[PDB]
Formats: sequence, structure tokens, C-alpha cells
Amino acid sequence: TRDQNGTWEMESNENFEGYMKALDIDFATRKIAVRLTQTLVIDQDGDNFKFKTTSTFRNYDVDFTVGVEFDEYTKSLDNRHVKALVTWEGDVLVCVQKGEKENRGWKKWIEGDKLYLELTCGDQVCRQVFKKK
Amino acid sequence: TRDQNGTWEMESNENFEGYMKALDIDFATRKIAVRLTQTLVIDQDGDNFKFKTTSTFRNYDVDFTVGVEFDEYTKSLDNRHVKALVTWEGDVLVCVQKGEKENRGWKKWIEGDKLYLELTCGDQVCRQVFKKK
Ligand SMILES: *C/C=C(C)/C=C/C=C(C)/C=C/C1=C(C)CCCC1(C)C
Repeated sequence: TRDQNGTWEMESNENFEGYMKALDIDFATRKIAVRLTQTLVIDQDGDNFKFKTTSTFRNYDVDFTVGVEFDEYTKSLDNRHVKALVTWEGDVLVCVQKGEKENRGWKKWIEGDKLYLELTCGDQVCRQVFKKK
Repeated sequence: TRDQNGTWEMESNENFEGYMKALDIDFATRKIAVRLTQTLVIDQDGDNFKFKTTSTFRNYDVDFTVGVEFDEYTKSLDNRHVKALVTWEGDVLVCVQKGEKENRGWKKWIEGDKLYLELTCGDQVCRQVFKKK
């Protein structure tokens, strides 16, 4: 049984922090790492191996069409049910989420090879910039 | 352009902490969140959108051939340089990482339909079990 190909999902984890302390990994990093799950992807072809380990905190998917108001559940983020309306205003993707939180939504657009995201809630605006891999 | 298709990886994130307290998220989740990185895949069909978001703490990618020494820089973990060599011991894949840490390496093998991983460094053994997806 030398074939280890596949996508492996962690089931159990013994003495993880003690091992990280042996590596002298700082306390704050250890306390975040002990929470998350782990997925190991192994691509094996003869004697040539490739591993990739991902930490992952939370996943988040959503599908919609512009102009169609739809009831959405903010999976993993805060687990709230909201009515969402994504519309165009020029070539900026603007969404307003109706619910128990004041002034909630986001704005998306592209300039060059960069995605520009602005999330708003209350008087807090979070500005993120993405690069295309 | 209104076309936002592609995989995007976050490169900068501002006021994410303030935006999150606006959503009444506990400070334990906030400390985990402000240090991850987000991968967003956008599937677009004119006006029908589909977003897939992944937040990730750290990644550990390796590629090697069994039986040939390879230099490794453990950025993402403890940031050390080691001389790694991977061999088979029957059905057990054995790796030795020669460097500053004593007895540093790991062992990986298939048992039943599960993958077993034992990470060693000095006196500490981290044991992990994986199921196949
Ligand atoms: C053959 C399998 C190997 C070498 C698996 C290695 C994975 C680790 C040593 C895990 C490392 C992690 C941390 C120390 C903290 C957070 C990030 C991880 C999951 C990559």
C-alpha cells in the first residue's frame, strides 16, 4: 500500500501544540493553528511526490443574478439571514443586504488586474484588494 | 469591465477588525480571522454570479523525489533550513530533516482506508489520522 494519492481530511490530531512548541512556534500562532481543520492533498506519480497542506477557517459560497432580490444566509461569517439585492451602478457591483444590521452591503469592481472590494456595516468600511492568481 | 471571472487571492485588508465588531463577532473569532488570507473564485455568466470564498491561515507545499536529498526552507512554520531526504521503509514513507532540531522528520503510511501521519521533533510526537475524500 504505497499509493497515497487523494484528498485527505483530518480526523484526529494528537499532541499538536506540544509538537509546535518543540519547533519554537510562538504562542499566538499555536493557539490559532490548534483551532482550524486540515486538508492534505497528495499527488503521487511513481517516486515523485507533491504535498499541499491547507489550514482553512471558514468557507463561503453564494450564487445570484443582478437585479433579483434574494434571501441569503451569511454562512460562517456571522450566520445571519438577510435579503440581498446586487445591482450595477456603472460597472461597480453593488449589493445591499436587508436585515437586523444597519447599512450593510458591499461594492465590487475591477481596475487593471485587481479586484476592489469594500464591505460596509454601520460606520465601519473594510477595504480589501485582490490579485488574480 | 463587468467581467469578474477568475480566482482572486487577497493582498491587502484594512479595517477588517472594526468591520467585524460591527457584526458582533466574538474576539476569539476576530483574532483568528485578521490573520488568514482569502481566496475568492468568481464564476460569472453575464449577470448570473457564483462566488466561492476560502480563508486560509498558512500553506505548506512540498515536492520531492523519494531517495534524492532536497533543501527545504520551512517558511510557513518555523522558518528554518533543513536538508531533507525521504525513503521507503516497506509501506512507511519516512522523512528526515537534517538541521538544528534533533530527530526532526515525519512518517506517513496507509492503514485500511486511512492515512497516518506522525510528525516528530526531538521528544514530541504529533500523531494525525486522515480519511480519504
Ligand atoms: C507528509 C506530510 C507532512 C510533511 C505534513 C506536514 C504538515 C504540518 C507539519 C503542519 C503544519 C501546520 C502548522 C505547524 C501550523 C499551521 C499550518 C500547518 C497546518 C501547515
